[PDB]
Amino acid sequence: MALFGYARVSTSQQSLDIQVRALKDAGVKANRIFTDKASGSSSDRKGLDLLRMKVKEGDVILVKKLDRLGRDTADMIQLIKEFDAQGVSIRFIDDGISTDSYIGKMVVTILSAVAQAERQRILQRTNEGRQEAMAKGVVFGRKRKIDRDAVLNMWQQGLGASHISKTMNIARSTVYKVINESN
Amino acid sequence: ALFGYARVSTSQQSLDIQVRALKDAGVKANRIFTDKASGSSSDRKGLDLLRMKVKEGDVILVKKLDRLGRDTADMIQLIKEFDAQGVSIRFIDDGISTDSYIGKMVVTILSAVAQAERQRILQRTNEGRQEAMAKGVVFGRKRKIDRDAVLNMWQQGLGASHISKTMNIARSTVYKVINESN
Amino acid sequence: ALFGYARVSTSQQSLDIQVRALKDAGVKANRIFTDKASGSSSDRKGLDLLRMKVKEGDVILVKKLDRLGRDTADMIQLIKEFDAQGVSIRFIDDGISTDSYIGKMVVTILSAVAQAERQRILQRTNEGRQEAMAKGVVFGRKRKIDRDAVLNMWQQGLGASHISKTMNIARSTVYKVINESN
Amino acid sequence: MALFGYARVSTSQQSLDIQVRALKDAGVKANRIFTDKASGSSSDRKGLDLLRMKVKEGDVILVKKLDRLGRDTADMIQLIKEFDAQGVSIRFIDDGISTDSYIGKMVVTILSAVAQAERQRILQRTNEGRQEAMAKGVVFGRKRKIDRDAVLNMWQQGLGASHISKTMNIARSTVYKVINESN
DNA sequence: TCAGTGTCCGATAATTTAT
DNA sequence: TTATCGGACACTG
DNA sequence: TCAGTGTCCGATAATTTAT
DNA sequence: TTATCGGACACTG
DNA sequence: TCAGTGTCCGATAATTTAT
DNA sequence: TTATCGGACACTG
DNA sequence: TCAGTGTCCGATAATTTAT
DNA sequence: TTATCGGACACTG
Repeated sequence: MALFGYARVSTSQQSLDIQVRALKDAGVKANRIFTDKASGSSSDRKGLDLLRMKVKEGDVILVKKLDRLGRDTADMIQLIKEFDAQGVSIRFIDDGISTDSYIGKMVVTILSAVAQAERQRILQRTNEGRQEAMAKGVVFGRKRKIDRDAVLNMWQQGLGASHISKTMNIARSTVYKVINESN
Repeated sequence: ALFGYARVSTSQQSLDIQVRALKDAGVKANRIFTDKASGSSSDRKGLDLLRMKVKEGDVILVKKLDRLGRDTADMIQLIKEFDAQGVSIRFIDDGISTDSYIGKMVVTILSAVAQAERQRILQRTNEGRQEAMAKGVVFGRKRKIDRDAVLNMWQQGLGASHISKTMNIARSTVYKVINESN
Repeated sequence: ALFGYARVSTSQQSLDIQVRALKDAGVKANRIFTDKASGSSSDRKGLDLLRMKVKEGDVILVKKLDRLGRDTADMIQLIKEFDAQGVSIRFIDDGISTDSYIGKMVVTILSAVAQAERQRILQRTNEGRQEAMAKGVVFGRKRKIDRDAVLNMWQQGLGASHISKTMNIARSTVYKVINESN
Repeated sequence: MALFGYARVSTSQQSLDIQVRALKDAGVKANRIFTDKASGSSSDRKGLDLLRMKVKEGDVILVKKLDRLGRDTADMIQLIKEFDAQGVSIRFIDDGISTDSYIGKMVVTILSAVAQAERQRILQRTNEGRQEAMAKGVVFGRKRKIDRDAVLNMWQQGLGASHISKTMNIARSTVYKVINESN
């Protein structure tokens, strides 16, 4: 009954807001909502790490979808098991299912398990996608901003780099690089 | 390299059916590994060892799901581990293996369905403890010492470092029989 | 308005335990329907009747999944029929209901898991008998008629009707004992 | 392996090609690929009907994803029952499994079971969707086309309905309804 | 009254492949 | 995944 | 060389309740 | 669970 | 030769709600 | 889900 | 009124194989 | 799966 929220994001679609509104619509107050922008690091999840420090027997954490609490089924089951012993349950808003009962945890598991397999089948199709596009001749990576014909045409003209980097507005690091590559 | 694993938790120590089934499947005694729950923490030292002696390409065998893993959490981790190591599990009766992605899923599912049905039995077993507990069924090891001779000889005056020598019981139990019977 | 349903398929006709559970659950005996599968094609009249006598709002109780249904297809059908008719099923031991969307899914999954486990047991039993027609083992009902009193009487010049009257057996059999003992 | 294909479509996204492509890519001849586009009417899947009349023992039908062959899970489980007692088996490309074995069927069943659940959950959100908009004020249905301020302005004037529906290009049914509906 | 050149990374910024 | 940015150094004179 | 008396746990052994 | 088995202390006179 | 009038559908077409 | 077409009827004058 | 004789099934009871 | 009961024929003279 001592309600808590949790929201998480992993891509450009930082609609963390859309998550937090979903949380507040469900009666969780800003007071006890915990956020995580997974900066792509091994496991730098501060928000959560702070959530399990304040919850005590009685409380109920809320999350919007399954694939938020946990990246992978193995991790997520441990989390639930911990909490359970601690005396706290998790309610999933969109899935409309929850950890308080036994057939509850069962469904949760069954559900994220079908997720993970689907997740992985996509991951493979995405890597082959890169191969039949990479060998195809498609170009990957940041589009080139710099007018390089304006670097060659300025160095072959006598002038030194420090000068070139100031008149044009770019780092000197780049100027020399542009030179050594065009041989 | 093929490996076996068998485990037991109750009086039905047919570790033999398991160990035989594994042999039939082609596992040499040489690499079959055994554990038998004494009811301690997780002194599954036989398992602990088997996972030391495995390398990329090895395959472990087990007769049924609920052997390897007690709870689905513990189970999934063990596979997550073995998998990283380059090793797979093939379950004989359940007829599936951690070999593929779908494989793992079906394992994960079946244990999850098991744990569930296994929990309901526990709570049912427990509810039944109470419909015979208050009914009047006595619990414990059945009494064996003749208590109509311990109190019959102590009240006569004979010492307590002598009555345990006449009969065949410990000196701890004579003082327990006297004190408790008030 | 509550209803019950119990069913039985083997010697363990503890059809009572079921109806005790359905009365302990709060169904009036008025509303507890019953069937007992002889093993014939499909003679479940009790159900046939129940599904005629229920209206929107009613709930049917049943003790375990594997009662309402032999196989998972039938199982879903029954549910579907009831569903469009304003009635829902509640499985006791299992502790789930066809009340909701998730509700039905869970049921479906469970039966599917069960069916697989069921067809594996069938193929094992089926290899079990096969591989035990190599040693003994003697199948069939145990012989009762004194066959050493039939030959012993027929070689004595006596005729088959006499032998059927004297020993209280069928003339069908008199000849069969003989023609199957050369 | 008598190979066969099957593709199906239910919305504007009639990318029937993508499916038929997937099938050919997987190794079916157009010679044995079969096609159905539902029109929303009761049930008119004449294409499948045809194919299950032409298969025999040994044959294998291919399909791109689960939700193509079967609408609801019973209907799905029944086709398979039919096909099974016939000596055919279905392979699902993207889901990477087939009715081939016992465990096979189980997985198929479990998966569509999940599908149908999450599909109904979507559908009820679509329907509470038209409610946070129905009572919000929005008007549903076809946009009104007949100029009504010329039907009533022509009727109080006195003229009969028959003359009203002949002058303006409207059916006499619509005249009466418009009148009876607005007073 | 120190100052200019050129090299070598780790951060940071935009970009592709897929449901 | 490739591009640029901002600095840290190690040289020269 | 007490030399016995009395209490107070940590191991084991035999049991019960249920699929 | 409850019953026994072997001890370890902490005191006696 | 009705010949005009008013009602009550089943079919179609055009629309909105959403992942 | 609401807006129109075409008809099918059952009446009147 | 035969009156007797043998052969060949379909239904059930008992009994096996396994969880 | 087998063992047996009650019969339904087909034969028998």
